[PDB]
Amino acid sequence: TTFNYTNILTQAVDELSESQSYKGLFHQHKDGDPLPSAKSLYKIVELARAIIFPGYFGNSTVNSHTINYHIGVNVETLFGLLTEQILAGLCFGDNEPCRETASLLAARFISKLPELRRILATDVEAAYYGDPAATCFGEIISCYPAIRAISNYRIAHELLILGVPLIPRFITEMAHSETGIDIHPGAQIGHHFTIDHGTGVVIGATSIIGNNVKLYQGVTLGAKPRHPILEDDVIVYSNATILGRVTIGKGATVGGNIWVTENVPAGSRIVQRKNK
Amino acid sequence: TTFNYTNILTQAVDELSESQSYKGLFHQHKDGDPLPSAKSLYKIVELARAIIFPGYFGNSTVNSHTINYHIGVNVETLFGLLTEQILAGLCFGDNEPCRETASLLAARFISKLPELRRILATDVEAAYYGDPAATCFGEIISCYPAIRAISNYRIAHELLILGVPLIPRFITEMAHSETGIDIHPGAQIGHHFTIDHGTGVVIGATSIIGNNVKLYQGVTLGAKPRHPILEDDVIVYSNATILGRVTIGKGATVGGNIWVTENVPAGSRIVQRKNK
Amino acid sequence: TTFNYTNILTQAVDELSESQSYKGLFHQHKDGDPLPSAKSLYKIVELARAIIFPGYFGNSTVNSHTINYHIGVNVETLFGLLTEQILAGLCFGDNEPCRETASLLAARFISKLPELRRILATDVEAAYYGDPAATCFGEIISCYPAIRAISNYRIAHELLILGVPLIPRFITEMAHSETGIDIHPGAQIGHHFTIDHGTGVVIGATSIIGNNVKLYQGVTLGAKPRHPILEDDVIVYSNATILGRVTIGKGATVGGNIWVTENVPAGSRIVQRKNK
Amino acid sequence: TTFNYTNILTQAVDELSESQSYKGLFHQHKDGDPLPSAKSLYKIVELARAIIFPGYFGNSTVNSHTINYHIGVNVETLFGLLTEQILAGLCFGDNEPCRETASLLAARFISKLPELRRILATDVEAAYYGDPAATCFGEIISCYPAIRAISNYRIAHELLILGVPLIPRFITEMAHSETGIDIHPGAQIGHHFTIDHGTGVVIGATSIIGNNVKLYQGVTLGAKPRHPILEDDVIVYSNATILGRVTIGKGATVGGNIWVTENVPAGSRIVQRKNK
Amino acid sequence: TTFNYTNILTQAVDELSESQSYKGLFHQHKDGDPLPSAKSLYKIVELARAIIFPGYFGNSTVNSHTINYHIGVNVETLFGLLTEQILAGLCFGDNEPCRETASLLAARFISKLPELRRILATDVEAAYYGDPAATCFGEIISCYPAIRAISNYRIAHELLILGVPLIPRFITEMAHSETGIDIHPGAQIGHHFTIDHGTGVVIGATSIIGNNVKLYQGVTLGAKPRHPILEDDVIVYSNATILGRVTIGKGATVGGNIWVTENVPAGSRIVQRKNK
Amino acid sequence: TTFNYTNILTQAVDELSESQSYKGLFHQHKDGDPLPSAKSLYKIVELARAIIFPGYFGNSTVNSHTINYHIGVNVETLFGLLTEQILAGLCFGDNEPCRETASLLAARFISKLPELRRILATDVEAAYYGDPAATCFGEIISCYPAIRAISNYRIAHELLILGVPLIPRFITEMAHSETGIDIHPGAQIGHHFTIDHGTGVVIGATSIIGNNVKLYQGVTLGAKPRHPILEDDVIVYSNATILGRVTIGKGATVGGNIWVTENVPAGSRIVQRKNK
Repeated sequence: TTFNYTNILTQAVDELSESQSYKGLFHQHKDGDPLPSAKSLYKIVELARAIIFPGYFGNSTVNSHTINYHIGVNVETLFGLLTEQILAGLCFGDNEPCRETASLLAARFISKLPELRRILATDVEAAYYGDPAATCFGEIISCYPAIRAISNYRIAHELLILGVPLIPRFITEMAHSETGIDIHPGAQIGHHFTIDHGTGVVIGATSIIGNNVKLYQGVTLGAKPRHPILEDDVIVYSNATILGRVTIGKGATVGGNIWVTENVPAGSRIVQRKNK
Repeated sequence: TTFNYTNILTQAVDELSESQSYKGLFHQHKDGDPLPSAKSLYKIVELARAIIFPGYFGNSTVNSHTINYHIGVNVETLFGLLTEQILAGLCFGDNEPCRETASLLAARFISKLPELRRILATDVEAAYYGDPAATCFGEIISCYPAIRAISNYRIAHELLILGVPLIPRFITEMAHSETGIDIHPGAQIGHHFTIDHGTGVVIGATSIIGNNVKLYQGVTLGAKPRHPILEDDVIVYSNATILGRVTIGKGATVGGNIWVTENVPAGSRIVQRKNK
Repeated sequence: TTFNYTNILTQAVDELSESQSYKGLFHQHKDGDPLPSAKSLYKIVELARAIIFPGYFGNSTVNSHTINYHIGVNVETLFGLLTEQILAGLCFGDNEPCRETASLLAARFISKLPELRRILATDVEAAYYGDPAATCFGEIISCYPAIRAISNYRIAHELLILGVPLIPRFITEMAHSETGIDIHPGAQIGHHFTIDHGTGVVIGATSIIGNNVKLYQGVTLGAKPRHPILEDDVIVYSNATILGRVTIGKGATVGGNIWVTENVPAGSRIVQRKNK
Repeated sequence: TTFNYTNILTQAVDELSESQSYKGLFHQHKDGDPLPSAKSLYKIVELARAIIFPGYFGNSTVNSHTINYHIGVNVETLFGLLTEQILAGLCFGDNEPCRETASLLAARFISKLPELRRILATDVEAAYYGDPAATCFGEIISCYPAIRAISNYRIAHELLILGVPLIPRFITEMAHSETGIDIHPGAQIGHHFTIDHGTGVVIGATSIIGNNVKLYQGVTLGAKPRHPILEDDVIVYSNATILGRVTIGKGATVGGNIWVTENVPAGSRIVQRKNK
Repeated sequence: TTFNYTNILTQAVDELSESQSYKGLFHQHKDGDPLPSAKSLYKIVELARAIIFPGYFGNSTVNSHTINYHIGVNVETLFGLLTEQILAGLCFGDNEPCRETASLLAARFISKLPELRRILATDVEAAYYGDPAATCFGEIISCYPAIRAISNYRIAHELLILGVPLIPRFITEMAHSETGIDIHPGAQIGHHFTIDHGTGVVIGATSIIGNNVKLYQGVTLGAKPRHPILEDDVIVYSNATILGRVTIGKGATVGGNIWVTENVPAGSRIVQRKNK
Repeated sequence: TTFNYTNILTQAVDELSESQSYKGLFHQHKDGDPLPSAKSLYKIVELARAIIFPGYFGNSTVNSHTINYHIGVNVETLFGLLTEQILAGLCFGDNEPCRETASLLAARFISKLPELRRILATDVEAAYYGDPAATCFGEIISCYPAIRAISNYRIAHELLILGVPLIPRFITEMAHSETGIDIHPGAQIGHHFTIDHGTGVVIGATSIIGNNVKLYQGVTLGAKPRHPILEDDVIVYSNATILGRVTIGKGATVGGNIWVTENVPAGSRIVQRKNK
């Protein structure tokens, strides 16, 4: 039958089903190729967490007699899932991505989990030692948003290093959505890195962050190489913006709410002008 | 049986099940009326995305031979879902909202999808052309949070224009939660709009934004008409606050971390005072 | 069979399944003990909402004839779920946490829901009366992110007061993720509290906030007792940072984008220095 | 792109999307009308069970303090679901089925639950008292397939009596699938009815079964009024077939594996001829 | 820690994780190969139904304007799913099954759906015309178990014909479980086939059934070529067993509850000996 | 508001929420006790299958490198689930069932899985060797309904032997529903047992079945010790009923469709009288 909305719907469909111009500058994606799945990617990052921090994300109840069994099953599930997503990435943006290539890259990534665990361990320690409000390594790994963002970042960075396209950005934007912390997979970040609270933090594509660095909520390391360099032991407080070819010397402190466009000598402190 | 917690629970229930005062200034909602469903609304926005960007949210694998089939099925699912939610909105806040009224409004909205696609297309282009870190239209549509917030906004705005109450705000707050970007459905926003990173962005109810405007994370366009006006080609950097009857002239640049309460002449640049 | 990735995977598992050093400073968690479940905790907070605001989160359709039935069922579901999570908290960080202890604490919490409803009611009123963009108590409770964060906070605070470890922080970080609003469960907050927009708001562990206080997006109440004290009727605009032993006098107004490290007299106004 | 299977798929779709003859003797179903949902129907029968046998299907844990709350919530959920399905039935096969008609029928059905509980109670008693293998009323209600089939039947019969088309048969076939027991909704069955084991039992549309009757697996009451009549206290053993205008007198016993086409006097016994 | 059940569990695992003998006569299944998924197979059969009977299983609400869209989407989903399962079948029991082979077979099957629809249409007609209890083609397709079993059978038979191993039996056993009707995929069955009630029906691997044949519940066509042949217009009543090299002549009737091991002349009737 | 169905619903609830008589002969179930969960029980049986037949139900893809990992994880999941259900059984029908008792019984059951695997292995072999239609051990374990019923039975029997009440019957009725095969947990069944097709098979509580016995669909071993005894190498064809104190001698064959109430000498054959 024909209702008053019937022809409105059919006409809408006809218009939506064409667009010779809305073929956009969209290059051609081969039919049959799989597309990145946010769902699969979510599962991938969660398995990575469960493998890196066994028993915390790796099991609902504590059981020392099954830690290894779970690592074994989790690594296999991750391998299958990651192979497919890496294949989707290669296909997105001779070379007609065969699973063979994707499966080896996925295995290469997995071989990096022990190292990722070692690095993330220092990040958790830095988060604990410098946060009186933190009262356990377990509480930090279990619910602190910063560890999740940093974990996603290090996972994405490794994938980028291995040459997996698209997937790395997908993974960091995922953390961006869940934590409000936006770290570009290309950023370079040292050990014992910590982000306090973190909502609004933005770390640009070519940023270089040293060791034992701490950033607070709203801190931006951006531009407009062209991103800032923060040396070791640096602290940047709430909402400060650092942009361009700027180097924050080791041990320096950057007060909050300031637009920083000049180098900051090591061990110095820079704060906003007085208000009245 | 009676445990030590038994009477505590029953007494709690008795107290919670009364409140003659907690009938609040809550007007009376008719029994039988459906209430807005965040779940249905989520599905609605996702279908809208899949219809606006066919094959990106419209299918898990690439298949040019089924794009139209999916648009047809998706439009129908959206129509059914949207009719019910619009009905819930009308019922929330002679006129005893009949589905008949809601179904036509839902169809009217759908007839606007081709235009929404045209506008959003310019937003994606602006996001690509001004972001060296962006490397594909596909990557932008697929995982950039800004496009999701802007999409939700334009969808909500149209619904507001059509006179659908409550639902528009529901939709923007949804993006607010998922991206950290808060745009009031009543704001007016031009073509080629882009938000870089975006967490913390706040765009007030009566804001007017021109064409080719770019906002960074933490930027607020608020007050306390009474919201700012940004002319074409304006850029507002990280965490800047613009409030009141303020006009940012075309081509002007607003540095970050500044409280702007005065008009900004066209083509000029305003930055925070030096620090030391 | 042996593929090229086979031995890579097995070697990865072997390395991941040891770590005598990665036993970390992680104290020993007893085998058999349940661990906190973000999933159960999500259900817990949602039930709390449905009980505090009956019919809004308590039912998909309006029905005055079943409000009490739903409160009864919801209180029971909450009780079961909360008992288990409280038990997990006690076990995390003579005293070998018996469900008996956890069940009474869970019941004690539930007996506080009537009071929580009374307090939250004032928060909703404050959100309505001071937000021209707000047009109904129902719209506020239903989709405003601030009410969700404040609700989670008051729920977590009560749990903290009752002596439930870990779970309170879990609950606030949950709101942190969903709204971008980070309130430490230990903060003390008065009636008629409101947060406008809120993404990026950070309220430190020992902060004390009076009655009728309003905070905007990006506002930080932190440090580095050692957290700020805001007296009644205070307003802090966008992105302002207040840190240390600072007291904001009643009725005072703190402009946005400023680093505040000094006391602010009552009824006064402090704004950022002019820009040029 | 075009693969070897591409044109095969498109041609298949073209052929499947026509059929002027396969419009069959299928009468025309109005666009917009809802169709019966096996999913909703499953939920409906489960709620009916939970309401008829409170606490058995009505709650995962025993709690005398919430039985009534659950009955209240369950009745409401059932009402909503049943209204829609009854509407679908009326629409399937002036009279353009308005929910108004369906909602009252749904309420009428619900008003019959107390009586259904009374009748089913006698069926459970008969199942217990005549089954030495049965050791509790609770075990019978909880997992005996016969009670489920008989429950579905009595539910469907009442719906048939009220004039709800299609839905009754849907409900009995549901039990048919789950238990192997096929009872036509039109059959008439007395109190204290029991089916032992039951797989393969078939009870025809116009069958009339008295009180305290017991049937075993594979028993058929069919034909080809034209279905059998079983008086009180009758027992029919395994796989026996009773067809046509046949009356099994009260207290009679029908042995298994026999084709019965003649009346069976009351109190008599009929068995298969000897084998050798 | 070590509980009293700890070592019992570990010892159980050790014993279960070996078995050099329980490598059974199980041939070696290549690592990496996918195994048949009952879950995917369920989805496959449901999509086949929705495509064969458009709008009945193809949509929750009636909509003539979207029938074709749904057929298009459903055919694609089916194609993807069926390709994988066929690949699993080939792998189960030079020839190292490439998806290429499986995808073409899957497409070949799909090209048979129009014909399957034509045949099944006659089965539905036979079910209606010979069942006074049937009152609509729609009611039959929608909930009659026989149509589901017969549909699964014809689907499985075609797959068998195309040379797909394992999957066909999987599909018929699926119907066997859901309806109590067991038809071997190798059986040959003519048009206008109908099964009344059907629980307990068993149709052997090499059975040949003519046109317009009707079988009742519990009927077995088995053995121990070596299975029965039923010519056109044959009817076999409840629980009758036909085995071996037996031919039931056209138009013949086989009464219920009888062990038939001899040929049955055309147009004749054979019934169980009298009882007393 | 008050609709025409409003008071009908409230009155129904009032009537349903009382019943001093419908407290039935239902003994009192302690508040707080968990009730048997068909859902948990389903998971339990599926895990048991995956552990008994590793890689068949134990993983979606073939992987010899992870068989043991999966057995380890599966045994743990099963242990947790089974402990709770056994506790529910003990509570159903001094002795106030403590999890301590249930956990040891659950572990005791698990220690029996290696033996169950050994016995079931003979059942699979018997199903293969005597079924020309069977073409692989893998096909049998993967989709043959008989193996599922027999597996559930042996699992339930062991639980019965260990003294777990209620749960065993729950488990067999589960198989009864899924396969149409009803085996009482108390039956005693020898090795190399096979059921061909099986729908309608009924094996009574005190039945004793020897080794290498085969039963066909519809076969009943019942009564009304008091159940039949079948010695080794016995075969009972389709729909035959054996009841009472009857012994079927070894190597004997019982034809189908016959009511057997007398002993059957070893090696003999008994068939239905001729028909005409």
